[PDB]
Amino acid sequence: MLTEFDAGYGEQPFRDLCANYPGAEAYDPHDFRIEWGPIFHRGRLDGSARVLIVGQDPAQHETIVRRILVGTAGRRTQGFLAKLGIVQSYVMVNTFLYSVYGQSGGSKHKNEPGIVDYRNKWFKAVLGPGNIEAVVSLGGLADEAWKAWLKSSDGAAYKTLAYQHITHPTWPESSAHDSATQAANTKIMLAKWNAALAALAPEVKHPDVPTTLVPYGDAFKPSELVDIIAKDLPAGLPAWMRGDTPWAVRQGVDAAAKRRTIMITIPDGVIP
Amino acid sequence: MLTEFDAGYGEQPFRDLCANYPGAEAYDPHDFRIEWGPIFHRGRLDGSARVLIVGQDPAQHETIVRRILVGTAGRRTQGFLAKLGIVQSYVMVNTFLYSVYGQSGGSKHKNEPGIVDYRNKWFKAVLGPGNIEAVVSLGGLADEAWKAWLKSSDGAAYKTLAYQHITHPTWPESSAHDSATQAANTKIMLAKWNAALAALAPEVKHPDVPTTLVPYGDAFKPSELVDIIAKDLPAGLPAWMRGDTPWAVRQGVDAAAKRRTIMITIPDGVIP
Repeated sequence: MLTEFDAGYGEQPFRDLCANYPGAEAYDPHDFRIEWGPIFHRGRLDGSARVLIVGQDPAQHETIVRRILVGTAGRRTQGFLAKLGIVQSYVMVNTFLYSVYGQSGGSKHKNEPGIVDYRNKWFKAVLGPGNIEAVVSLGGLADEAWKAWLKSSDGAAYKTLAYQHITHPTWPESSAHDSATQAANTKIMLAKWNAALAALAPEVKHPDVPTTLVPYGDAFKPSELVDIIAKDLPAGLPAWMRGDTPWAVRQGVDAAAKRRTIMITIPDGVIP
Repeated sequence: MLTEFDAGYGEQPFRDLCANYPGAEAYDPHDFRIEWGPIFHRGRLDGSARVLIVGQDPAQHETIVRRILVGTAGRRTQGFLAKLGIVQSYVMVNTFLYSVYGQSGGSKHKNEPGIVDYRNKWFKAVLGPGNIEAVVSLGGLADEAWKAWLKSSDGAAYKTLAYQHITHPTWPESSAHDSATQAANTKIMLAKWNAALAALAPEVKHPDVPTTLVPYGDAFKPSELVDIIAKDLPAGLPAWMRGDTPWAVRQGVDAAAKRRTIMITIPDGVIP
């Protein structure tokens, strides 16, 4: 009758990190959705993580769950991990604590010290135990964040750590509206994702499940879209929040109203 | 620049309690909003609590924050506690883990063993350390819950524990639609609240702030509506979620649609 949960941030160094987080002094309040509060991570903070995922920024689903990569990109990222035999032993951190507001380029502030220094504190904490055997970045700003970590004194010890940059999971859908272009761009993505898997598989020596690598084809198969596990979510969150159906969107009559609002709709079938 | 937060349920016995909580077998899925998952408590689980509040059930604000009594009733309860010199040293649990669905009362499934036995486990855990000096129940079902706890084997030790039943904080607005009657019933409520405070003040010997009792008038004063403290909210939740302006409602064209949806709207003034 047991349901697992992520108890979160009671242990040091994470407790102090969560109590002293950067606000408007580091993250521009127009260019970042700092209004929703920071979302810190997803996964293992007990030292059992074997793979580190560096993502870009949280969206509206993360804003309700209070953990990162729990939307469509997370489920695609989960399936990527499953092919390495990694089912629960991961930890995930984002480039930015808050959502980027606008396709106006999120690089504007990519080198702000308040942002970079705090993030590096999180890198140090999760890498500290020395149990991470591989690191994967999602998209370009993620790649630059990891490289900026490596140029720091504490990061220089990790230039040797197995690392792969892959294309951000929702790139096909952000690149185009048309279905035909989306599928072609998906095919391109999965080819690149397969190359990362080939480089990473020999390097993931401690899988949760010993698994022989099955490369992606041209499109995502449903088995390659894996729900976020119960162990990653705060106590008491319902199972549909870690299901396969979208359930949160931003909505408003104009830009200002849309920015102020999140809509949650429980998937059909949960309520009898 | 430090912001306190509630790390939650990492310690035993609360860890096992939250991993093994009652679902549909105890809480009827039509008569309870089990679809949102359980909301367990608000306040101190480290044993430093001096006052226990027993409430009735969570609503849509509690459903987002994942702690109880964070709406209007919560801000009125905080002010009641403040008049005893209690600012953070409280613990709060509800009669039911889930919202009662329907005006057809909470009274219908109140004797469900699955419901009562699990709640009694929470009473046992928070009272365990032995530092609670006073108990306040909000409304009748809470009152029945506390008394039924006392008749249990583990509850019998607490019959001498100072106890007051008080009118549930949102009774005035629930009793009538009109301004004059709501005001008349508010005046009636606060006189009874004054009576409980007088009985409780001598028994709260370790207040957070040593305080001489100042009674309610006829209406709530703005000083008596106290924002929930940051230390009660999960890491990273923005300050407006613990402010004085409502920010969540259920929305739908009919009952079934309204049951499936919660709308969150950030208060005006937070975003520049």
